[PDB]
Amino acid sequence: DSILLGLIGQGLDLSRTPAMHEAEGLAQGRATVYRRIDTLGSRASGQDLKTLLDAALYLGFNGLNITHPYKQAVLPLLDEVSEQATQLGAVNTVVIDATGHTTGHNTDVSGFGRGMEEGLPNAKLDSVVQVGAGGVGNAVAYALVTHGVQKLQVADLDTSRAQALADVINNAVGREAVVGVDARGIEDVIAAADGVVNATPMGMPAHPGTAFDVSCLTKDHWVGDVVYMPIETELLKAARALGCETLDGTRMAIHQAVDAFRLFTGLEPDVSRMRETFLSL
Amino acid sequence: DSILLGLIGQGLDLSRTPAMHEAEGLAQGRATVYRRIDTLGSRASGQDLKTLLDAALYLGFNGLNITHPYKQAVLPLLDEVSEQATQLGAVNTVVIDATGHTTGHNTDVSGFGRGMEEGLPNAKLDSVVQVGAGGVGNAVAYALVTHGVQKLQVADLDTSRAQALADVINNAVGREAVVGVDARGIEDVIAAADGVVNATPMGMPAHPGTAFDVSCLTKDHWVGDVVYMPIETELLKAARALGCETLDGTRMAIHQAVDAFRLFTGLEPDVSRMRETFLSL
Repeated sequence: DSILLGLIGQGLDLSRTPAMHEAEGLAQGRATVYRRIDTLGSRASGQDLKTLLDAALYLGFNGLNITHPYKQAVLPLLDEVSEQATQLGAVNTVVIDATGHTTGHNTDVSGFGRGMEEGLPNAKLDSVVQVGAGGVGNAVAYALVTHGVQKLQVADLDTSRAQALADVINNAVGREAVVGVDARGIEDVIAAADGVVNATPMGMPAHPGTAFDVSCLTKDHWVGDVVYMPIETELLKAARALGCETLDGTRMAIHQAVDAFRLFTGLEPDVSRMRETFLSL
Repeated sequence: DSILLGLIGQGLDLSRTPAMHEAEGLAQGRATVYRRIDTLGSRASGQDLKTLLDAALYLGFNGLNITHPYKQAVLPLLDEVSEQATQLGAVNTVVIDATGHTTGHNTDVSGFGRGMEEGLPNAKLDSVVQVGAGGVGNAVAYALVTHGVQKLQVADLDTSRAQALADVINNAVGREAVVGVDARGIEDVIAAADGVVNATPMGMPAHPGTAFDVSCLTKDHWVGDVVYMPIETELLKAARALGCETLDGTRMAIHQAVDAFRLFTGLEPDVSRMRETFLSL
């Protein structure tokens, strides 16, 4: 039976997610279409999230991903939501069952967590700094503290954003795992930490540079980056030069799709194939 | 680029159209999903036609087919309608362009016409009787009189339905091509005609039998049938026994999809492949 999926969000032209799902469905013998549903684009602009979700239900979609700015807004519209997505307050994956009812999940969390396992298997996790509370920073922080990080300091230009994220995560896990810290002087905090993750767009071609002064890194740090365009960000280059273990941004981006594909289809995805597709774009 | 299509109508479980489009898209190197959008089914029940059409636009469909009960209702909702579909007052094919605008066509007409060319190439067309004005009977009648039939007599249980169809067709072609005739005593009219087409559901397993007494046929008649479940209807069996040339119902059903696929995709469909898919279900 053919598989029909889509992604509801804004500014979706460069998403690698549609190609990953289309190729893997086909590799498993199932014709698969995965449509961008971009509310800045030529088809869905100006439509409400509920309209688009309902449309997917009526027209036989088997699942959706959800991205900015709808990952929090979508929760109340869904029939069921996983406890993890419920506690984070964000859903990136919606499974649509035969009768058009919906279950929300968050594979950004599971995907980053898998990335940590795959790419940082020996990393010291006692104390970690995350720079950036926006984008997928919420899922990243949640994954960090549920995959071994004892103390996470989250810095954002907007201190209130970092504190809000800290409160959400701490409530979800039931301990004071996360503390908001000032972005100014974050270098000193990183220097004392075991690892640091960039969750800002810094490093992308339209946001060149690094979110902090990389001279504060030492060889003993590990460094992670959410940015995967480019794969080798200035931050990760600087970390690698020192001999730091690194976690690049492709791992989360691939694994969120691996986990979503499994949820959408009940098939076991081939990670290496989905990684190949991801890198080919 | 992957292709996304659907069919809006009621009672669509046994449609062979989705499989034909999915297989041909894939045969041409394009992952293709074709969804039933059945307003008696588990996803789209109770939704208005406009809601479903708009949904297709927003979620990136490249085209739709339309069937009962929406082929006339859909016209005013479309941005452009072919002159042929306009004159018949019925659309079965909607091409959705990049900006989400719509062009209506009728490939039931073109499909039956192609069936006549392919299956009745030597047939005498001066005088033809069509039994049934419902279902695709409107498209069939239009095709008949635009592909060489000089006089078409359309009989229906509901005489007003046959007369309404006659008026539509005559207006479309600009001559008195069609006349409504009584269903009672239709045997005498058929006996005097060159050919007869069944456009009722008679012959299907839930409507067994024939729409008229086949003893009125002679070897010189040709006989056509809209029914393709079964392919060899009691009517067509009786015609074949006499040595009549016959036109079975698979030709229209396949060619409407051939022509729609070309319209949806700009690709030249392989008729033999689509016929193979059709017969395999």
